[PDB]
Amino acid sequence: HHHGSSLISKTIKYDPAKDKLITLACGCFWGTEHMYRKYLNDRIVDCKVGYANGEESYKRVCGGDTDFAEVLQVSYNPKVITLRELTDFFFRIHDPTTSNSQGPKGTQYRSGLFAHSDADLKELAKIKEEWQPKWGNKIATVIEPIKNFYDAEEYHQLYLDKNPQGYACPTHYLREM
Amino acid sequence: HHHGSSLISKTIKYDPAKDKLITLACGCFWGTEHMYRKYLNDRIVDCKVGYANGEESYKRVCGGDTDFAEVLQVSYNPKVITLRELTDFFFRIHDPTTSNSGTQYRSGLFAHSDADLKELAKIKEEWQPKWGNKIATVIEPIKNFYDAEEYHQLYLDKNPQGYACPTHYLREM
Repeated sequence: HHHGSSLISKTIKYDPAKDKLITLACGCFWGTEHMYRKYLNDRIVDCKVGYANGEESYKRVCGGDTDFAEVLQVSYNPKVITLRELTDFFFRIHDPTTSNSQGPKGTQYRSGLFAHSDADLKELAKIKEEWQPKWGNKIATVIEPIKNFYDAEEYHQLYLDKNPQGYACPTHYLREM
Repeated sequence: HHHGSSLISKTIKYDPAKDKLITLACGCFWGTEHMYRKYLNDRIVDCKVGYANGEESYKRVCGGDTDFAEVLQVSYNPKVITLRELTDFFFRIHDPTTSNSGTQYRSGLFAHSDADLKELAKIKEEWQPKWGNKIATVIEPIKNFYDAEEYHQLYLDKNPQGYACPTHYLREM
């Protein structure tokens, strides 16, 4: 029905009457999930790992489109925790600068913020600029409106192809084998 | 005192009278930790993330030697789960072949005994046909282990921001 259901985790706890979403790319998503759960589990509604890409202004990613990034989608109540606090945390749990951006080439691990609203896109761009003096080295984080999100397990099923063992997929998951 | 104390995680629950250790590399260690805890938590004693290398890229690994791998160290009671079962699980949670594909994310098994080294080599050989005989997993005696927190304190002393370290951890800034 093109109301953006393709942008939300199928399994995440989320009520649009009171919650908001933010989708975060900063390395292997089990790492991102560990950090948010370790430090902020009692202040977020839910989070789910998966793959996402953005409206943008080579090598397939685990059988899917070349631009997919490993992400954590976070559902939160803005009266409990702000987007600013969630984003400040993002900019402290990885190296978001060009010293960690992929140039040896696995783009699925890129630093990225996928915004679920026009207003969010603007606030995130502001927060990135405010982190630049502290990071010093050029921040590489891309900020894009979200275009697709799939829960991890769902994505592995969608792009199964003829590859149940996940050859050439660097992501941990229990293969069907 | 040169008895291999360094090869064990400082924080792991481990009793040498009944438990054994295996140190596993198969991607980012938070991924490896998530897999063992999600599926095998009731069958292992404990597990801890860190960086290890073994008795055998130019890029340093979070400031340390180029051969360090991100690993999970697992402590287990062989009467509750066997080394083979842990390794069978290892070979089903990642692509251990040359199609996948820094080097700290390589597939590897770091053995804590000579007997384990021989058993692991035999398991790898038995697994070859299922992975099209292209298993790239390195099997080596473990040479060093550092808790992730301890390694960062050691090789990132002058780099609190962890520039060029791909590992997730909370930078103090």
